[PDB]
Amino acid sequence: ADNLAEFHVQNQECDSCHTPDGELSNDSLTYENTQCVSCHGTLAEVAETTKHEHYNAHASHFPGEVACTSCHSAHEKSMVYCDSCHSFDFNMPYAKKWLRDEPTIAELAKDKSERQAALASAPHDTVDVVVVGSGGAGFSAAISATDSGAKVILIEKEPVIGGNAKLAAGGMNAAWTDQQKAKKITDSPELMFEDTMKGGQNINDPALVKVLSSHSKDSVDWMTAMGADLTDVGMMGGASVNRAHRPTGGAGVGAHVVQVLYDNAVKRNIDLRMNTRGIEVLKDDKGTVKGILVKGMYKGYYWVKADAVILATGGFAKNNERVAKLDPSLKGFISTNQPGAVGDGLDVAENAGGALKDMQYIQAHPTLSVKGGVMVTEAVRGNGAILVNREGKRFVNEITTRDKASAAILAQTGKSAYLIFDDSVRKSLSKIDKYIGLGVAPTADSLVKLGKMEGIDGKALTETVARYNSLVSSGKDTDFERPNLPRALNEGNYYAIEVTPGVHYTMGGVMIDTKAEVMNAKKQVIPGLYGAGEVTGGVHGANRLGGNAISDIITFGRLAGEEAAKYS
Ligand SMILES: Cc1cc2nc3c(=O)[nH]c(=O)nc-3n(C[C@H](O)[C@H](O)[C@@H](O)COP(=O)(O)OP(=O)(O)OC[C@H]3O[C@@H](n4cnc5c(N)ncnc54)[C@H](O)[C@@H]3O)c2cc1C
Ligand code: HEM
Ligand code: HEM
Ligand code: HEM
Ligand code: HEM
Ligand SMILES: O=C(O)/C=C/C(=O)O
Ligand code: NA
Repeated sequence: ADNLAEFHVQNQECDSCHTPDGELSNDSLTYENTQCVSCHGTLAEVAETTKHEHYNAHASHFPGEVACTSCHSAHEKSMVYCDSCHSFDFNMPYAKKWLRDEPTIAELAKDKSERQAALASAPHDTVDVVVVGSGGAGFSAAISATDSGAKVILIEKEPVIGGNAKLAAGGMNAAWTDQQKAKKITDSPELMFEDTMKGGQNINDPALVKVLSSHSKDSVDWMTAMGADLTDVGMMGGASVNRAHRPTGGAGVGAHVVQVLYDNAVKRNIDLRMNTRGIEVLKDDKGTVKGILVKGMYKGYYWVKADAVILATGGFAKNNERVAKLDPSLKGFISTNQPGAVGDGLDVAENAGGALKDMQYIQAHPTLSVKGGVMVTEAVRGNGAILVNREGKRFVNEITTRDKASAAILAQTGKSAYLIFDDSVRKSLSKIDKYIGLGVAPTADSLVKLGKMEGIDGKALTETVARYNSLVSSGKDTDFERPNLPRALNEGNYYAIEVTPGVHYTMGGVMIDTKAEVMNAKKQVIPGLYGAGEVTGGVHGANRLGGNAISDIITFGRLAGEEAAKYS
């Protein structure tokens, strides 16, 4: 067979997968995927037949109910989604190599003829609010608005939910939580505000940072009330105290928060549409929002009539061409992002009249795994790991800001360094077991041995760890001034993870006020248009602190949903 449908139709009728009229149920292919499941079982049952010791196409870290058509198309060869970040040994039937080729919004001007037909038609749906993007901010805004009594449609251009938020690991910052108090941490919204402003080099909009710090506990409470576990509180770079919240044991905050949000949206019967891209915000004759033109992958263009549109589309850190124009020093770097994080949501915001700000500030995460090409959480360092160069020495305060850590790593021999930790650090953060499972954390029972395996001066590394453990024991790092020294590296075996910087997060984006209203260049509100999450600018100034983006998307996502519902 040349394709999956041809294979099945050798023994099956068209309606084994299709509806009675033959029309595709919707752009999520809901009915069609139910038929795959009726014969093959759920994703979890299929995964029992495709086990590999350390990986499995059908049982991943992605949250929500991943549709089979996310990777298996019927009438044409299709791509494995995991290939966008990993290169696992897979043999999917009718596969084709991963290639992301998505037209820009500007390029979609070529469909002017089909777009005009869509716009001349009646709206396909008439609702109160449309949320664009199924990352943490968009689910938060959909739930919030629905809970306030608004009828929402939440759209997502990708085949799978959660954007980059599902990838988040280190935590969600918040101050003065009940969770901190149970771990005996003392903090305050004022101190979180202070750390954030200083970390962003005072470029941050202070009114936006006040919303971030003051709503932070409430956002933690809201998520927890919805079923989230945010009881583990760790340290991330640039924070005066531990305030990065995550599930018990140090599991990744991201996939968990998005799973909780999805489950809550499903419980509320929120109309969620996959493979549906927002293209153009429509405005009436007085310039207020009247709806949005969308492009369904399977159904074509159509528009939704609504009072409000909430853009929650994420950043543009996968788009190296846009990134290099703004910061030529990041040209050619690998990204930590999902494949659709290219900034089309910003183009939608701008075409609607929204202005952008702080676009030149682009964050590189200092620690991408060289071997795996994926982000290694900063929580590995916050929980006690050090960084060594190939000479087996420390060279930087490992919990300094991201700008300084990336430069210090790139200044080392080979333009990369190694995270070094022991079993005490490993046991303190369960996320570390995920790097070991990926095969990117070689181990040995001595540093001399570990060094020999990874090309690190073994005898200098041994000395380096003994010296660092002495500083931990005395409580002051006189070599690099790391202000938090939580553990000695002296339990069990040792591990090394080769790391280098990668493009991660875009601090700039659409200008919003404190009600998450999108504004134009004259600082005028565009009635009905909201923005929330990494697509906005002004919250994080020149450098975002680790943990502050998950805090931002919940707080601003929730706020946008409530304001949009009220506006109506
Ligand atoms: C690997 C990784 C780990 C991280 N860890 C942390 C952490 O621990 N703490 C922290 O503070 N931050 C962390 N960050 C950053 C944080 O995850 C993000 O900034 C992300 O959660 C922002 O969420 P968001 O909702 O704004 O956007 P995203 O979660 O990226 O979701 C936006 C969604 O919009 C969809 N979309 C985009 N354009 C359109 C369009 N035109 N039409 C329809 N849909 C569209 C995208 O496909 C995407 O699904 C991490 C980021 C990454 C990449
Ligand atoms: C889009 C929907 C579906 C998906 C993604 C899917 C997936 C697949 C895949 C990848 C294969 C292996 C192909 C090969 O080896 O070349 C397969 C085979 C098979 N499929 Fe499907 N399938 C779908 C729908 C269905 C339905 C509706 C039925 C039954 C009515 C079905 C029954 C089978 C059977 C019997 C086989 C052969 C192997 C076996 O006995 O399990 N599939 N399917
Ligand atoms: C000869 C039998 C079939 C016919 C005539 C048929 C017809 C079609 C048509 C016309 C489309 C495009 C619809 C549109 O763009 O609006 C489509 C798409 C689709 N069909 Fe089929 N179909 C058949 C068998 C199957 C089978 C056996 C499967 C699953 C194993 C399947 C699953 C799908 C899916 C998932 C889509 C969405 C796009 C894609 O994945 O290719 N169909 N079909
Ligand atoms: C319930 C949902 C799905 C169904 C029913 C389904 C069906 C199947 C089947 C029947 C096979 C062949 C297994 C065999 O050798 O007998 C297969 C293989 C595969 N599928 Fe799926 N699939 C689903 C979802 C997905 C998704 C969402 C992805 C990607 C994220 C994916 C990627 C693959 C890959 C890469 C292979 C080859 C596995 C390997 O080489 O280990 N599938 N699928
Ligand atoms: C269904 C698709 C995928 C599969 C089956 C898969 C598989 C895996 C596996 C086996 C690991 C090692 C730890 C573990 O067992 O979970 C891992 C880790 C990781 N993967 Fe994926 N992957 C998928 C897609 C992606 C994509 C598209 C991205 C990036 C956008 C990504 C980002 C990461 C990261 C950052 C890690 C490090 C550990 C963590 O943060 O949990 N993965 N993946
Ligand atoms: O877990 C991390 O290293 C990423 C945190 C962040 O981007 O805030
Ligand atoms: Na931004």
